[PDB]
Amino acid sequence: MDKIYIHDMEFYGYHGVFPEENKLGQRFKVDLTVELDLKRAGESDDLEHSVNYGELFELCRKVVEDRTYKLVESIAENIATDILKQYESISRCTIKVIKPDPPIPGHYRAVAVEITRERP
Amino acid sequence: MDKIYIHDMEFYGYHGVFPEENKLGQRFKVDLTVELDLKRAGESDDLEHSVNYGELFELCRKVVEDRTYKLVESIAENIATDILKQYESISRCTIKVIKPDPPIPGHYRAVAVEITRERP
Amino acid sequence: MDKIYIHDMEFYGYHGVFPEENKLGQRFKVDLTVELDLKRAGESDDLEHSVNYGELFELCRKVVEDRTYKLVESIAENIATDILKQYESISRCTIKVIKPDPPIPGHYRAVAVEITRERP
Amino acid sequence: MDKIYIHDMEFYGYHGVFPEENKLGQRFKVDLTVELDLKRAGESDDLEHSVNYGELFELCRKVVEDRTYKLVESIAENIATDILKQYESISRCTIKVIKPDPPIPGHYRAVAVEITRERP
Amino acid sequence: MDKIYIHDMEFYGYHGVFPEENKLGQRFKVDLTVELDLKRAGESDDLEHSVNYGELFELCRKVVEDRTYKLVESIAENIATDILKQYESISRCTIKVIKPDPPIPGHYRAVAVEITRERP
Amino acid sequence: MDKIYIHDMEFYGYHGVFPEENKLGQRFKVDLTVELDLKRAGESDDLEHSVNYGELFELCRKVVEDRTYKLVESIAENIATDILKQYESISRCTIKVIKPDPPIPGHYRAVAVEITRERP
Amino acid sequence: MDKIYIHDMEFYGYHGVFPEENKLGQRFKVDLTVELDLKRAGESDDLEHSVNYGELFELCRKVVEDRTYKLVESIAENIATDILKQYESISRCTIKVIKPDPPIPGHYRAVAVEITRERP
Amino acid sequence: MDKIYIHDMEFYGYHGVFPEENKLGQRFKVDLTVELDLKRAGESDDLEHSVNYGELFELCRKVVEDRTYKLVESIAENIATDILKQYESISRCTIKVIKPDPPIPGHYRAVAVEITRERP
Ligand SMILES: Nc1nc2c(c(=O)[nH]1)N=C(CO)CN2
Ligand SMILES: Nc1nc2c(c(=O)[nH]1)N=C(CO)CN2
Ligand SMILES: Nc1nc2c(c(=O)[nH]1)N=C(CO)CN2
Ligand SMILES: Nc1nc2c(c(=O)[nH]1)N=C(CO)CN2
Ligand SMILES: Nc1nc2c(c(=O)[nH]1)N=C(CO)CN2
Ligand SMILES: Nc1nc2c(c(=O)[nH]1)N=C(CO)CN2
Ligand SMILES: Nc1nc2c(c(=O)[nH]1)N=C(CO)CN2
Ligand SMILES: Nc1nc2c(c(=O)[nH]1)N=C(CO)CN2
Repeated sequence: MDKIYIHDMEFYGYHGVFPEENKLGQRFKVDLTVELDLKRAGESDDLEHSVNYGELFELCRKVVEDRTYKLVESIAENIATDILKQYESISRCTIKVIKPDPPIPGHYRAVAVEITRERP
Repeated sequence: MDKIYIHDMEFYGYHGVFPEENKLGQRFKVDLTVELDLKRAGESDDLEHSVNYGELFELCRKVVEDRTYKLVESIAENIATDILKQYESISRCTIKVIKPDPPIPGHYRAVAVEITRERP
Repeated sequence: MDKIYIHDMEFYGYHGVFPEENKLGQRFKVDLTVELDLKRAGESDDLEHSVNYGELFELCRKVVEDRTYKLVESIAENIATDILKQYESISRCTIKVIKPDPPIPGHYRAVAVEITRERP
Repeated sequence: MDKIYIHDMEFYGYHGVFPEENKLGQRFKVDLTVELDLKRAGESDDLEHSVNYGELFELCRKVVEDRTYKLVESIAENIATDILKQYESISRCTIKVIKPDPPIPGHYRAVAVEITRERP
Repeated sequence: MDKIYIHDMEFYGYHGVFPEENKLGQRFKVDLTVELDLKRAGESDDLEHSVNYGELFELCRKVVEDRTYKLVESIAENIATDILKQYESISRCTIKVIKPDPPIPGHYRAVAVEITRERP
Repeated sequence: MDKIYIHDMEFYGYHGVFPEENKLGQRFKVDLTVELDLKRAGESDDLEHSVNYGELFELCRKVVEDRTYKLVESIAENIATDILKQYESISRCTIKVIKPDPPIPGHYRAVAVEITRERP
Repeated sequence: MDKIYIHDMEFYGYHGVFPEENKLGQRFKVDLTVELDLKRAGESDDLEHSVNYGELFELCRKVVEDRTYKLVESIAENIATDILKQYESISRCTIKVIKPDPPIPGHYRAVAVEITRERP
Repeated sequence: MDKIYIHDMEFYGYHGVFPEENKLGQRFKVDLTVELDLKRAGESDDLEHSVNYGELFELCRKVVEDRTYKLVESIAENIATDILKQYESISRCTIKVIKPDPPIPGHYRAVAVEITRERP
């Protein structure tokens, strides 16, 4: 359907399987897509018929910076969960969590996880 | 299924939910996609069989710069409506309205809404 | 479903509806995607079972630099037709022809047309 | 389904059709996507229910840097084969092998092959 | 001394030696640097002791979009003159005028002229 | 002399001369250069013969995010002061405070002020 | 002194110490700066008092694409010699010759040489 | 005062003050500039009158990848020392060592040290 995007949110977090990651921290990034009907928000100009994109950013910050998991998968799942419980008007969401500076000896732009979740 | 694109059109507008936004203004960007047959134009080299991409740009500039709305949803909706009302070869259009510098305390590249519309 | 890409070919050409464009010339860019089965070439390391990507580039250059049309729709249509006429191991092709510096008073990345063609 | 990405891995390799390439070498890039169910791991935060992204990188480094093929097609096919053969959890994978600096006289960003492999 | 920068101003103008350029127009970009003492301004937080950078932008926009010359040298010379004319607190200014899309058959980022002017 | 750089620090602040800026806030960026003798630290590998670049970051963070000024001039001047006050080993520093999204109707990359300070 | 720039000219040449490079070729880039008084050209709007930047581009294209040297140093030297031989008004020039894809096993952006030559 | 540049060399290394860094490793980038006379090499096209930039890269790889220091200062000093010890023709060199992903909780592009050395 229609979509709200938040591109390239950047947080400093302490996620990781290695304990050294858990105390040093590192950049994390998230690309958020939520699907919902925006027709009537665009015709009414009434934010209350949509989802305040600023709250969606806050929801992500809460998971990435105020929680510590081992896997980036858990970052994605928890963000997707929090979105669907709090915003009923959202039907599906696609969350991409990016680790641009992983502890991999090599040369690459980033590693990331991407999930899509909707309502049973 | 053929497409005309206008990538990363940039405008200075005064849309926004917060009154302080309506006074200062800020950057807005629009990615435009329209769908229509281009095979006939391509074989004849006759612009009458397509749509002048310069008119599509002017249509977007007038919604973004000559109007003021609370929501970016309204920018996308008005662009889509004007395109489908004005252009008779276009069966569908996707409009992405980007707010690269929204007033959200945090770190990110941009927020955006994207809609797809066709005529009933 | 296997694909060969050529990203962001750049040429200088003289296409355009305005006679002034046909005199001055300008930059043109092309994104090429051709679909074909590549497993046979992959498991045999034999180029005879694939398509030499250098020949694809030369095909695009000839249409863009050795010809002059008025519409960019005509560039794409002529590249796609020449692709399918020359290699019927290619089942499909998507041609994006980009005009990064058109004569439009405004601010934008570029305008482009994109087409997908297959044999009837 | 859900996805693990490894973006823009960079290697120096000696693949190529021309013997001159086989001893000079050049850059090669790989974009890796694998598809699997990440719901388990997201719930449990246990890496045994996912695929260690470091192992996927090492798999790609072996094919690109430790061996020499004539075609990029062969690089992608061998990465895909090695991936699907070592992980039952992965249902599909897409491998894009980029040659950024091929010996094509002209102007472009890169050439690439992209394949998608599931289980026959 | 201290400096105020305006990076990568973008305008659309009709400058050029060829009549075709004067008709079609093209992008122009300006980089502006002006030198003056900013200590007292940073000590007092009082704009009366500096130069409103927004007036410096309008000054450059007026020369590039409200005037038309044959040469980019004249754009730079007229910006520098207007600056020293209107803002006596500026000791020196460096104007860089960029023509990114000139009618030159070839491949390049841009051509530019850069001048430095001072109070006699 | 030898230099320590911090490139492109990004903060969210509420500086600006318009009260609407003090309410909404906007991105702020800082480029930091300090000059000092680094030979000893180089030969000894001892941080105590240098300056912790993390302390320099935190020093810049307070000025930008924990205070509100009308002029970016004040930001730059207060960072340079705190550096020279607290790090006797530093003989000179250059502070570039960047405003990427100012409320200027137009198109540009950023505005910035840059200063250089040493001890009298 | 006043400056004319040509940024990031891109050519395809066959320069190289290794004979394999002379057969395959590769990308070459050039950044050009020339110094001369531009203020009479800026005041009269007459190109007779400046240097046609399109002539400068062709001069570099001639050295990079119409000849084959072993070293990038010879490319830089011959460009500079040709500029100072033809344009008496040019008192100094800086030539940067860039090999972005040298046959060096490793990871990097480019290697380059840069010379400055001035008039007797 | 001619120059050889090597831009944006990328290595994976284990330098750092914190033991956690010595275990995980991270990216390190180096910008090298060496100053010498290139006229003789440019006139003769004879590599023996310059310095093979391939050796300079290897010299830099040695220090970043085959060694571990606490400070990036020590990386820079050792690259400079080995350059001036090994190459008589080089009269001066400037080394910038970049840490793009340091363990600093914040948002920035990179930290770096830069030294210039010549023979006393
Ligand atoms: N799929 C996946 N693989 C990993 C992950 C992770 O979070 N997800 N984290 C690692 C280093 O912390 C090790 N490899
Ligand atoms: N969906 C949506 N959310 C918002 C929007 C908006 O335009 N659309 N604008 C905001 C501040 O102007 C607040 N959040
Ligand atoms: N769809 C389309 N529109 C145009 C085109 C064109 O090639 N295609 N050319 C123009 C300027 O040459 C302006 N308008
Ligand atoms: N499809 C394809 N075409 C090519 C390839 C290649 O690997 N695949 N390599 C070449 C130069 O080495 C020549 N052209
Ligand atoms: N130095 C200089 N050379 C040019 C210029 C110009 O403005 N300055 N413009 C041209 C095409 O309009 C032709 N070449
Ligand atoms: N020199 C300078 N000029 C300005 C500044 C500023 O901080 N410094 N801020 C403005 C908008 O807040 C208006 N113009
Ligand atoms: N200074 C310098 N060194 C080199 C050069 C070169 O042109 N200049 N060419 C090489 C590969 O052709 C490798 N080494
Ligand atoms: N000047 C300097 N400061 C530091 C350095 C360093 O290498 N150089 N390393 C640190 C973390 O390893 C933090 N502080």
